[PDB]
Amino acid sequence: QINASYQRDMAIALPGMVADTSKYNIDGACVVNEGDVLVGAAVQVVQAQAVDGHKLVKALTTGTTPYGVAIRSHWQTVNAQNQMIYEDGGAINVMTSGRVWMLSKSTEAPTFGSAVKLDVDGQEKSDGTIETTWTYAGGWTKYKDIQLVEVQLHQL
Amino acid sequence: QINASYQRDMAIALPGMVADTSKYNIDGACVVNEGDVLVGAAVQVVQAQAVDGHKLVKALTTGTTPYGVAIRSHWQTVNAQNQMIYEDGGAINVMTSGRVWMLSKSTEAPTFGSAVKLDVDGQEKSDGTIETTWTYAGGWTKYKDIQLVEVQLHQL
Amino acid sequence: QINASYQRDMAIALPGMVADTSKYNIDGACVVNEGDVLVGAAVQVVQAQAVDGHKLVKALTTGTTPYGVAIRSHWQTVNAQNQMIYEDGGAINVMTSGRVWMLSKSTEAPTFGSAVKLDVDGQEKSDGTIETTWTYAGGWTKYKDIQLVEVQLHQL
Repeated sequence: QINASYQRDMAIALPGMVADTSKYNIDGACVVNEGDVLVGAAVQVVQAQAVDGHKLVKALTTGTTPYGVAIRSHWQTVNAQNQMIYEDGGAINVMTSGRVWMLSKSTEAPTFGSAVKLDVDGQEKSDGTIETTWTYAGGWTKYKDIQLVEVQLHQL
Repeated sequence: QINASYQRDMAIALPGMVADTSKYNIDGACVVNEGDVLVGAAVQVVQAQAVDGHKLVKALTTGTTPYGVAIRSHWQTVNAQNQMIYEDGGAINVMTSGRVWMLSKSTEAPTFGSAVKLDVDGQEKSDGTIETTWTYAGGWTKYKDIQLVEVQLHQL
Repeated sequence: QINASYQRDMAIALPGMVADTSKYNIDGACVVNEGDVLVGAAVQVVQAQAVDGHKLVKALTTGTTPYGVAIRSHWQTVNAQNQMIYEDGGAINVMTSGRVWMLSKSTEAPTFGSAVKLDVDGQEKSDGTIETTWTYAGGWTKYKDIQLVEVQLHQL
């Protein structure tokens, strides 16, 4: 007989994953209102409390300005529709600057250094209606028919 | 008789106090020249030495872009005018990036993410004649008839 | 006879040397492509790999946008034409933010806070063609005949 060995590769990333350990910033004094936010999508700020100091954020909508991207944690999320989400009325981890893996709806690889446009629901699309100050970072992969892209986030 | 219990709340912040421990930067190689600086007020850079490296700073005036905000210290400052000031001819801490409490002369709470306008004397004002690239953070409180506001400082 | 004693002063900086310990950031997952890079000169990114993650960099030319500045490293560099360089097909340290000493071609001191103009070969020079978003940090010295200048670099 002939003995055999096989080789397999792991995936590269998952939605909401922190790409690199390069000069990042996460805001933890945030609270969620009006529904749920998927891990890996932009969020908007509706109010910053004057004295309490907590920032009220929710899912990105039309005619607004994004503030940050939710990140992945094994303790703060809940499991719904076979995916990790931040439920209403709970603390959220929002990255304001760094490098992150974001969900994508496009079909063509982006160009390094170009501006990123979002859709009305917070997922990256090549031709969007929301203009941001974030940038592409060149990462482009796919995990079990889920499109992921790499985004560099600057502080607003 | 009926027993009684009393409760009091501490004040939130003091002028020149650092707000959050999130990605700040302090320049300590500066020196005050020809004047005094109140903690929690903007400063201007007059001349940057080519070889020595020390930077001459003073109080902000009309027709000049600010550099940073002086912060508190129990060892570097001196006590004068019922306040905590930086005397002339001494090393001074200037915070260049981060979140800082600043003295203000306004009466209406600012909107999160808007531009910051300074006055001639170096204090925040709703209607200022000096343009600035800093932003608001939402903090808005008062400590015994002193108005304070939370400012996000970006590196020059 | 009577005795004597002397005094000498060391130079301030060297090309491609980190100016100080401010908030900086380096990139070490870059590879030099088709040529060599001088230590202390700007570089440009030609391509970023989609799945592998490396970044191909080269010397700056006309009609391109700068990305960073190479820095000194006694281990990863090679000696050529009596200088320190990064040879082709190897790793390279690229400083993407912070204060750095870099080579210059100008003849007079620069103005603090002014924008940086670069030449087609990647060295700082007044009235140059390429426009960047970096600033001058107030440093002007010569080392045994080479002209150096201190630059503040922000992330793209």
